[PDB]
Amino acid sequence: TPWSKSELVRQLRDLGVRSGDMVMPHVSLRAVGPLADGPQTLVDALIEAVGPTGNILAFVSWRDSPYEQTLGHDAPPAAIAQSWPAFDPDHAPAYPGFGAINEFIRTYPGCRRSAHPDASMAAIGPDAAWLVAPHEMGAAYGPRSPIARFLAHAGKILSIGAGPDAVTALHYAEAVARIEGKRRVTYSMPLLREGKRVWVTTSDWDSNGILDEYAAPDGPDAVERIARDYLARTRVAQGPVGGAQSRLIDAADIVSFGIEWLEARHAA
Ligand SMILES: NC[C@H]1O[C@H](O[C@H]2[C@H](O)[C@@H](O[C@H]3O[C@H](CO)[C@@H](O)[C@H](N)[C@H]3O)[C@H](N)C[C@@H]2N)[C@H](O)[C@@H](O)[C@@H]1O
Ligand SMILES: [Mg+2]
Repeated sequence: TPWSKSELVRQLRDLGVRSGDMVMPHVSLRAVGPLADGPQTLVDALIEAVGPTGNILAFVSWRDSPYEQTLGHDAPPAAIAQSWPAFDPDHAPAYPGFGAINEFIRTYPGCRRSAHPDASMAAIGPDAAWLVAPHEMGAAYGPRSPIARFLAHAGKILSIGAGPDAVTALHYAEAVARIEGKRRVTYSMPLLREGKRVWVTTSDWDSNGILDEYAAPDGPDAVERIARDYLARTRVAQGPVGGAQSRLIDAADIVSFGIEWLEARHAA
């Protein structure tokens, strides 16, 4: 029998979600199982669990980000440059590969959306505007990004059937780690600026692996290895949400652990 909102809310409370919390979810809907009214049921449950003073932050990205098409070029290739749609935060769909729940989150009434087309973040709650801006090219997941503010805002990472590789916030640890050999990428995104499409080319840390040994396409990347180690070494509330094994992680703690983990393994 499909899970009801009420059942999910009680499960979230059992896991340690409290009214007022700042939560970043990572969800496998297949692990959760059928929901009374589909994925919206879990969105509604998350919003009810954090309450009217709580906040939700999600990494939603963009279905049509021209990342691969512009990667490694000093400018968007001509055919891309001419016809790609500008990123419109009000209308651009979420990237399906990071979770089907994210399109439900970003279309929720009052949801705010960050301006970085590839790293785009969606937030619901009284602090949503403060969370989502600024979000500039060159600051995808590190200092000055929504993740940086989430980490200063008592953020909790709510992993609902998701693996250790899913913990986006650990890209912050990669950005700030004082280690040699860090990989960077260059790409171009089409932004809206006063109603006009403007191509912006930037470099940033490689979010597919901060060092060569973490950058195999299949992984494991550093995020995965850090989070696996962390979860083997830390008390973290665990329990079901729907049918999914779930965990509620203190974001500042896991990111601090990850900075230390990288700096202990790689020379400065
Ligand atoms: N490296 C191993 C990891 O790879 C993916 O996760 C990474 C995405 O690939 C990145 O996405 C970027 O690169 C994609 C592929 O080029 C583009 O499509 C996309 N627009 C870009 O934002 C994202 N920023 C960080 C995320 N950790 C898998 O999901 C994850 O399970 C696995 O551990
Ligand atoms: Mg508040």
